[PDB]
Amino acid sequence: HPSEPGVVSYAVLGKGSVGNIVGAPMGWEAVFTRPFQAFWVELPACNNWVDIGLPEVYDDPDLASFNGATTQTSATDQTHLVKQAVGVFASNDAADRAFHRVVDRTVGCSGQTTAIHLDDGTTQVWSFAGGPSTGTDEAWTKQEAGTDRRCFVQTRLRENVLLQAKVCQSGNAGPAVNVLAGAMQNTL
Amino acid sequence: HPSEPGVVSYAVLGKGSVGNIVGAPMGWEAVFTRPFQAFWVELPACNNWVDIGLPEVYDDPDLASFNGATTQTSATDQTHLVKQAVGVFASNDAADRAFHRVVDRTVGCSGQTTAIHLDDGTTQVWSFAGGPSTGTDEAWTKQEAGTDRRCFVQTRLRENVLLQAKVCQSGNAGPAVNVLAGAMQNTLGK
Amino acid sequence: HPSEPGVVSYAVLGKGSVGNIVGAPMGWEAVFTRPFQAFWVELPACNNWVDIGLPEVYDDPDLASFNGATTQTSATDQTHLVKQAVGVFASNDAADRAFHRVVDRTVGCSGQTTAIHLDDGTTQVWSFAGGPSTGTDEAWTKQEAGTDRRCFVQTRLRENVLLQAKVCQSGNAGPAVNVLAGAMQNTL
Amino acid sequence: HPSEPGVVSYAVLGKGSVGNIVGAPMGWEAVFTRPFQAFWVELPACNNWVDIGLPEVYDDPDLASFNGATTQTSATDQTHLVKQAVGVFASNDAADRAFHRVVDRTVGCSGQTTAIHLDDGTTQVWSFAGGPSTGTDEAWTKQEAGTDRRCFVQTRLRENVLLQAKVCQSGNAGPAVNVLAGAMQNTL
Amino acid sequence: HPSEPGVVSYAVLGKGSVGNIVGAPMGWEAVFTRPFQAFWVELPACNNWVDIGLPEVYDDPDLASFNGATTQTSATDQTHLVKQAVGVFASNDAADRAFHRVVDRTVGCSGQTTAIHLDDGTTQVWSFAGGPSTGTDEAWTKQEAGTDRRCFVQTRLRENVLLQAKVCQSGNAGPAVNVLAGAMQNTL
Amino acid sequence: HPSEPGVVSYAVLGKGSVGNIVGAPMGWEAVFTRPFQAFWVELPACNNWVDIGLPEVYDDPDLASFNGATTQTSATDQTHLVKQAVGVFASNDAADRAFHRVVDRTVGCSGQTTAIHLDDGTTQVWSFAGGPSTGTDEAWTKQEAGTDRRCFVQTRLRENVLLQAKVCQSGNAGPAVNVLAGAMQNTL
Amino acid sequence: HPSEPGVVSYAVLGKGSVGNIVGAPMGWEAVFTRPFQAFWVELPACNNWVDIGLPEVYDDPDLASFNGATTQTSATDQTHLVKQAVGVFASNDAADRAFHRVVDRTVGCSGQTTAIHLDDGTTQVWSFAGGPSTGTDEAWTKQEAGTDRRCFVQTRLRENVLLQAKVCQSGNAGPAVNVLAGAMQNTLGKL
Repeated sequence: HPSEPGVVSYAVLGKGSVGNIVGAPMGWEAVFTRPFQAFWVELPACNNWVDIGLPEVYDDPDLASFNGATTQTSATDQTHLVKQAVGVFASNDAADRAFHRVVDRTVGCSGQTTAIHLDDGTTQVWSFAGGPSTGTDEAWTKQEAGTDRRCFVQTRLRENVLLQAKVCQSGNAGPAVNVLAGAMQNTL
Repeated sequence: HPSEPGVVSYAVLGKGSVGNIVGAPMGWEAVFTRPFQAFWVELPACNNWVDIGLPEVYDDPDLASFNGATTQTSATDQTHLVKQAVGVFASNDAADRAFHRVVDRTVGCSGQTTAIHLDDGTTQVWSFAGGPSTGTDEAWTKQEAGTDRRCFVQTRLRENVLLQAKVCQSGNAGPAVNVLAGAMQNTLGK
Repeated sequence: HPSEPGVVSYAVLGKGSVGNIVGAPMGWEAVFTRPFQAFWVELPACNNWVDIGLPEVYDDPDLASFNGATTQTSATDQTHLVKQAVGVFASNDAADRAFHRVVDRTVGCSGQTTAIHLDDGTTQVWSFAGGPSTGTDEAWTKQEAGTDRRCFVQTRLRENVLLQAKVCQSGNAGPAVNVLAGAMQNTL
Repeated sequence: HPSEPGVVSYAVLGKGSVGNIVGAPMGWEAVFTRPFQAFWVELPACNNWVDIGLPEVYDDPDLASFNGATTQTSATDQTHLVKQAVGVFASNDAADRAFHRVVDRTVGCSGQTTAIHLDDGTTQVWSFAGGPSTGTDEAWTKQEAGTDRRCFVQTRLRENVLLQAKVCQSGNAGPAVNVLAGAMQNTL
Repeated sequence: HPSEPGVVSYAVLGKGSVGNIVGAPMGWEAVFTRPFQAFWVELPACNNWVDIGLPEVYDDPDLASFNGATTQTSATDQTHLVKQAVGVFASNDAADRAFHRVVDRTVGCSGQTTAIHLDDGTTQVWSFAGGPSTGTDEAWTKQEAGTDRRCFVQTRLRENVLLQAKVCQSGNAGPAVNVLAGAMQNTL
Repeated sequence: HPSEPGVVSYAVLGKGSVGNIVGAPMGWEAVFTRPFQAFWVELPACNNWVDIGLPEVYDDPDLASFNGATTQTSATDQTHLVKQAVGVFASNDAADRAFHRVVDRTVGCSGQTTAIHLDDGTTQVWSFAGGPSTGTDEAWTKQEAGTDRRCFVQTRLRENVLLQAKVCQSGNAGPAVNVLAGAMQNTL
Repeated sequence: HPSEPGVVSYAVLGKGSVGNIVGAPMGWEAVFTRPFQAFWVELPACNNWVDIGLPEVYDDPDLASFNGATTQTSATDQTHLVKQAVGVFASNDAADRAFHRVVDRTVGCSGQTTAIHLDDGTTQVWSFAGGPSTGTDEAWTKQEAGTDRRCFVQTRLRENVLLQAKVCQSGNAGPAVNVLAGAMQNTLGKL
């Protein structure tokens, strides 16, 4: 149905629940109520794969409500970095267009490596690739160059809602992000 | 069935409930037990579309009870501004007249822009536009000039009750206000 | 059935319940356990329509129990003024006579305006107007001359019980006093 | 079936319950565990109608248990004065004899006025009048001369238990004492 | 069935329960875990009727457990004096012998008056009188010479248990001791 | 089903439950998690009958878990002294051998008197006497010389569990220890 | 049904539960969120039998989540020492390879005795001995040379989860480790 705008406040899981999905302690979280982009990427086709909850994707006249949260192991530690973003739109078409602003504008990014200049002044190099995608689903993976750290991301279009879930950690975040995305979707 | 005068105290939702409807934190609220107008508008036709719970609309010898509340993000923040007003009338006709005091007096306001002078001293310019309206429902949307901020409002005439729900925020407050209006209406069965 | 004397203590609703009936905050109440008249009226026919719980009406050798309470918005605020009085009589006849001390002695008060001299020294002017009255019910409404303030009053004779309910406010207290009178009656 | 001695401690109702029966506040009570007489009457036939819980009535070799309580509006207020007395006897005959010590010894007290000299030194004049009396029930009313104050009393013989209930107040205590006597009898 | 040794701790009722049985306030109690005799009697046949929980009766190689408690109105007040004693024996025969140390040794005590010299130095005269006695029950009543104060006692042999209940008061403790003995027996 | 190692922590009853089995106050206890011997005996055949929870009996490479507790009236009172020991073994045979380390090594001890030198420096003389013993049960009773004090003990082999229960008191601890043993066994 | 990564946080039992399994007081515990090896062994074939939750066994690009905890009688007492390690893998194969990294690399450790040099500086000598092992189970027992102290260990492969449970004490920890391994396995029925 037209998921009521109130779902965004429940669809973003707390640090406690995030911890019991990734299977590790998560002591620090920061809730963001407005879409932000705290970077710029050299290869501009990868922009909408770098991070989730981006103005470019979510900012729209028909955006009813938006809520997200960045979760970490501690304030100082990034062993696990999880991010969630949920936007409710007035119409299904408004959400469908926001979903396609991710899939259409990230053609060519798959299999490329580019630099990402953060607002704090730092620079990082990430290798983007893969991502099994249907009409309503778009996944992808970004690997930090010169480490075994990988971020698995899922973007789900469910009627008038656009879910985005990101899980960063060594090994394989694939199973974790899929559970997190599904856990968020259940609140709708 | 007509609602009893008591429903007004339950029909106005708290800041917690309002927060869960809009989908954002709402820390500040202020309950008003008497209809009030804290502004004057340049184009006077738009008067009864500028705000809700107005004495012009609700003050009547057949007003049995009235209750409302303004809710905000914080005391110093208006990212979300929600307002509610519920009035119970002695008769269905008394309420129907109070409803028509909104629809009749706001003809021509649709599609216009006007400045609004607030009691605190500030001035804001809002572009109005009429929404869907049946015999027992009147919805309109007002947009602040220069910004992406919009207030969606719903006025509902339910037997001997007149509901009013306003939700102000960037993007589309259309779904949010409809949930709030419906949530207020459900308590009339109590 | 005949009501037991004990109902008077339950039949007079507290400020919390009175508030929920009128639909406004009621912070101040004062219980009175004895019929009392703290005024005299110029047109003496209006006496028993000025106020409720009057010695003239209730005081009788067959008065078993009596209770009442005046309720206000605050101690210093009269936006809403509610008053209740309940009296249980030894016989149905004794109560029926007490009821007829309200209807018979208030002939010629309907449609009149008279001054009311309060014990505290103040004087007020109220215009009286008789309402619907059956054999077991007597409703009247009094309006303070030069204001939109009106008091709707209901007097109900239920077997051996005499209920009196008053609700004073701007607008229309007609619905509110009917809910109050009914709520007081349900306790019997 | 014949009540156990333990009932006396439950058959005497507290000030809270007594207040709810008379329909007025009762803030002061005083439990007495032994029958006493704190007076003497001029016309000696009226002795056992003056008060309840009297040694003359209850004192018996077959008295199993006894309990009573005087209840008032407050310590300094006698608007309502309620008294209860319950005695359990070893045999039904012991209780029946104790019942007949009230009915037989108060012949020629009905319709008389007499003075009652209290232990504290005071004197009061009361006018007695017999009420409805079966084989197991004896009711009577005493009225204080020169006031509207009347005391309705009920003595009930139930199996091996003798109940006594007194309610003193202006107006009619008749309904109130019958409720009290009935409420006391239920606990058996 | 033969009771377990543990019943003694539940079979002795607290002052609260004893108060509800006699139907009067009981504020003071003292639990004794060992049989004692704090007196000697002139006519020595009456020894085992003077008191309960006596070493002469209960002290046996086959005594598994024992518990008792003396209860009073207060530390200073003896209006009601109640005493309980419960002994569990290894075999039914041991308990039966203990019961017969009460019935056999108290032949010729019935209808006699004798002095009783207490440990504290005081002396008291009591008139004894045997009550109904089957094979498993032995009831007797003792009266303090001069006063209307009587103690009704019951001794009950229930399998491998020996109960003793005493209730002292003016009037008739007969009903009260039977309820107590019955209440103690139910805990088995 | 062969009892899990965990049972030992629940099979040992606390001072509250021990008090309700012996039917007397038990204020002091001390839990021991390791088999100990805090004495030596002159006639060394009686070693495994002197006390329970002995290293000689329980210590074994197939001992899975062990728990026990000594309970007394108070820290300075031994009117009642209760002791419990529970050992779970890896196999039924390991427990069966540990059971026979009691029955085999105590031949000739029955009907003998011997002195027991305690670790605290005291000496006590006890007379031993064997009781009923099947293939899975071994009961004995030791009597402190020159007193009526006796300790009834029960060793029970239940599958892969070896229970030991001791109750010390004047009179007969026989019924008390059989209840305690059974109470410990039910937790398996 | 491949167990979700989250199970690791519930599959590692607390000191209270562990105390009820071994049947003795367990006052001290320390949770470890990452596989770690705080020792080196002289005979290197015994490496993956010395301890549990070892990087060599668990560390893999398909390791989804890992959690474990060491439990003791007290901070200063080791009468009972219990260790648990649970790792969830992205596939059943990734977990099956991690299981075989224990069974394949500990051939010729059975019946041997070797010294073990701990990071804190201490040394301990342990006599190892292989136990019953199926395709999805690998049990072994190690005994501290010169004491009656023995550690029974179970390694269980359950779909995409690798369980490891160690119970150390005098007498026989065989029953206790089977209860603990079983208790940890029951929590894998949780979504």
